[PDB]
Amino acid sequence: PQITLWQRPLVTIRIGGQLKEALLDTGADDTVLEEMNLPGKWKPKMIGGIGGFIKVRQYDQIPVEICGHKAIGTVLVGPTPVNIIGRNLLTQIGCTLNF
Amino acid sequence: PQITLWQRPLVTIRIGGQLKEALLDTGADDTVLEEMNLPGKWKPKMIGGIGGFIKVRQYDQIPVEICGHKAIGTVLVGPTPVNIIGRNLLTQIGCTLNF
Ligand SMILES: OC1(c2ccc(Cl)cc2)CCN(CCCC2(c3ccc(F)cc3)SCCS2)CC1
Ligand SMILES: [Cl-]
Repeated sequence: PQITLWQRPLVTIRIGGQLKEALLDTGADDTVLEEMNLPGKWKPKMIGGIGGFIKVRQYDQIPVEICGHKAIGTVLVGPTPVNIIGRNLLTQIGCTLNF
Repeated sequence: PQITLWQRPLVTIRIGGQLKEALLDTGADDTVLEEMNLPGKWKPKMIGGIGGFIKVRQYDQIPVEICGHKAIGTVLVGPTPVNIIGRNLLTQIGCTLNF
């Protein structure tokens, strides 16, 4: 679909049998989702920001359905203040920026 | 242009006479650029991140060329690691998300 950017680009994602709201973010390398447990083993990952680090868990071949489009990739789960779809899942649904 | 997201969407912008490389970021509401000496009156601003805040200089009707498209808007200037051009200027150049 065409998403203009006057409002935050929030969409629905179905992941782990849950329907959640997430931000399509071209400035994120990785996808970061609010806490939940998924199927599989997880690798600890410590992600950074401005005055520190946050520990998150990395799950690896998770099916996600972003606005009906199925995509498979790595998801990081942890205490994020908003669900963020990073470029790793945006490339999978063939999303481009256009102007 | 139609830009794909396999690599970081970095573009050449022109602001305050100097050329810069910046990240097209749909997740960020604002445009935050590195220290440059912009001519103009400014206000201090705080932008929060992981466990803290950083102070920047808010400038308000700045002309910014982004891949030849001129846009006018607010730019926050300060110790950013990464030059962010967010939604406030992406709407101005007619940038969309499409899939
Ligand atoms: O924009 C920032 C900023 C930039 C400049 C200035 Cl001056 C101030 C603030 C402040 C916000 N962070 C967000 C980190 C993005 C990632 C992440 C998402 C959620 C989460 F809980 C943890 C990490 S997304 C994947 C890895 S980090 C970047 C720099
Ligand atoms: Cl941060």
